[PDB]
Amino acid sequence: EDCKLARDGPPATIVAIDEESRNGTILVDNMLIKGTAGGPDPTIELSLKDNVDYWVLMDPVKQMLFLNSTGRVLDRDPPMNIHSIVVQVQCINKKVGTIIYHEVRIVVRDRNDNSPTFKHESYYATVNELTPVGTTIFTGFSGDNGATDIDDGPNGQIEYVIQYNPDDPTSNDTFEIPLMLTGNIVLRKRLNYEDKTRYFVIIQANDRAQNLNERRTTTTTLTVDVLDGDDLGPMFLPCTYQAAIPNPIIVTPPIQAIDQDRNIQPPSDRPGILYSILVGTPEDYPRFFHMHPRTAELSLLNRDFHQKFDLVIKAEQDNGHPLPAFAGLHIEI
Amino acid sequence: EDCKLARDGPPATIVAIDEESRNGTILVDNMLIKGTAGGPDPTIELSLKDNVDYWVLMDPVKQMLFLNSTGRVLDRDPPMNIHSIVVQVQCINKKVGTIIYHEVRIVVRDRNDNSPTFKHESYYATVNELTPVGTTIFTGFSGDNGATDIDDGPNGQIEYVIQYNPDDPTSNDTFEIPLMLTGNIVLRKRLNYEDKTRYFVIIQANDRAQNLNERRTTTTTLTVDVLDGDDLGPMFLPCTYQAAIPNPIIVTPPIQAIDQDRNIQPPSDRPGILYSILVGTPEDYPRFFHMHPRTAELSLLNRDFHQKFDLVIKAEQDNGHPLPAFAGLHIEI
Ligand SMILES: [Ca+2]
Ligand SMILES: [Ca+2]
Ligand SMILES: [Ca+2]
Ligand SMILES: [Ca+2]
Ligand SMILES: [Ca+2]
Ligand SMILES: [Ca+2]
Ligand SMILES: [Ca+2]
Ligand SMILES: [Ca+2]
Ligand SMILES: [Ca+2]
Ligand SMILES: [Ca+2]
Repeated sequence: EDCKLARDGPPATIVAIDEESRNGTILVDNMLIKGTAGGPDPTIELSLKDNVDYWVLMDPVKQMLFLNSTGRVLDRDPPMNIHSIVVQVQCINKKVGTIIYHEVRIVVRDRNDNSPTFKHESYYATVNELTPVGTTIFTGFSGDNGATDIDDGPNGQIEYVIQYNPDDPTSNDTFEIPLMLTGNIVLRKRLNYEDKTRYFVIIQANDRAQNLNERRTTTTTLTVDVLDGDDLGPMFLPCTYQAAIPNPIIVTPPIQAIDQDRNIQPPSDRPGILYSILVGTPEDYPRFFHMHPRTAELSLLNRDFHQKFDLVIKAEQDNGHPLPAFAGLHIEI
Repeated sequence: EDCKLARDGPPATIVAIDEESRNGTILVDNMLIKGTAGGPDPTIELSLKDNVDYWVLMDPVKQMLFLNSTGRVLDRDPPMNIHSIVVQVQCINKKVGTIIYHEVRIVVRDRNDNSPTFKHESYYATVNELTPVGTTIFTGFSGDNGATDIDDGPNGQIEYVIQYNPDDPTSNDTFEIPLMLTGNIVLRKRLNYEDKTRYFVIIQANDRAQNLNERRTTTTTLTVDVLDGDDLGPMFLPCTYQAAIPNPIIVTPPIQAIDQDRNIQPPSDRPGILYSILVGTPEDYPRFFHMHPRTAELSLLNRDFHQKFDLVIKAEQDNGHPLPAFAGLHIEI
């Protein structure tokens, strides 16, 4: 009869304990095994079996199991991955000679003992100033190239969240993370490179433990650089061109324009200027004037018929963004 | 012989004088008419003819003509439009009886005695914050609904030019007039309504007289109001929804979103919010949950099969600008 379970219920003893419990922690009150080990005339014999690196010790009389973790650590996490522990409690019957193995399964439960950690020390993005609000401009926290958390379940999920930068109070306002779980940054305000070209964006990763009081965090700075877009065309220099006649025709000062965006990258994209005449009076002006369209050099083609010509000059960009600039030119005879 | 011209040259005397000359101004030195009026025995008789409101007086002996403008003004401009003056100098010959008319044409020359003037005391425009740089946003100086100048030729043309506002040093920088002659204003920087909603733009009109020292000007304030565009979608309130089960299902707090742009005009354009569930676990969640797409009301459709459902909720705009917002919802059993 003895050496079989005294309790009702199923024939494994299943129990659970928080990971990171310390030496001596009870694991089973009372196995509750019909019979009595020890005393003067013991009726059963108990011992442990498949107890590797003796994580369990036993008190055969009270039939009670303790953890045995001195010096070592009961870590459910990488790199230990101790999720359960199974051991067997071989009982021998001293009369009848019966030998049973009582299984004891011990379920270690993750705790939120680990914080998020970012793979990189800092992160970094760029964004052309023409980007519309709504645009995702950064996705570097995917690929597990962002924060990680060694813990399991929600103890191991990240929500990313922008934080106020006291050394850049504008950063806060100019970007967001609509989806906390992705941690994609999204442009929230329009930009003028001309005004401000860099943003320091603190992002705070945080795990998602149920008890909000058990929730670890990290932060990182994301440096974001604004890129000069082509939103402006040329401008003449020096910042009404004058000519005279009774060749090529000398023009004071000399017609020169330049793109107004002053830091296009790469230079490969820096466009060129095309000069034309646009309108003029007397209206027969085309009879007498061409202008070379990449250098603005006066082709000439009658004092008492025409005292003077007054023209107006276009310069525009040569990349299907004319964004054109204008300047007069007077010409006496 | 006498009473014919003594000078060579053509048979009209043409001469010119600046408008706004004052009484006594000589108009002809010497008509230079063969013969001699007055003295003891005059040989010719001179008088004026077609001299209306006697703008000319004559000295028959010296054969000299003076202006006669006392009390009145020699105004080439509207509303006087005195461009020339023609009079005839009837000479009679006292022997032979010859009668000639010497024409005298007097060409009044515009002066820059009049400044530009704006039709309105102030001007005004609006502009949605989504307008791209390059966009013409104002054209109210066409139609001669801008500045005018009563003077003629260049004395009468306008160039419009933005000026620095010390009470709005940003206005300067945010708009330009690429074409001075039109005076169209063009957006020069991107805008965030959220930051600044009004601009006071001083524009200076100026005439285009040749002598730059003779050039009159005017100024005007243009008030420009920024309009809130739809660049942002909704946001949930109060600024992770919780539910429980062993209908409709009660949600704490109750799911409510709202558009983030907070001054769309007209209200006609204020959009509506559409709620859906997006993703969920356990993944069989669709078996049990619909949500009404305009009110977010939980349709329900097993304690030991499913302990809990954890869903995530979209709210998006209903005008083909989803610009969607996200929020979790947990549900215990
Ligand atoms: Ca651990
Ligand atoms: Ca852990
Ligand atoms: Ca954790
Ligand atoms: Ca630019
Ligand atoms: Ca450009
Ligand atoms: Ca006048
Ligand atoms: Ca005048
Ligand atoms: Ca004028
Ligand atoms: Ca807006
Ligand atoms: Ca909106």
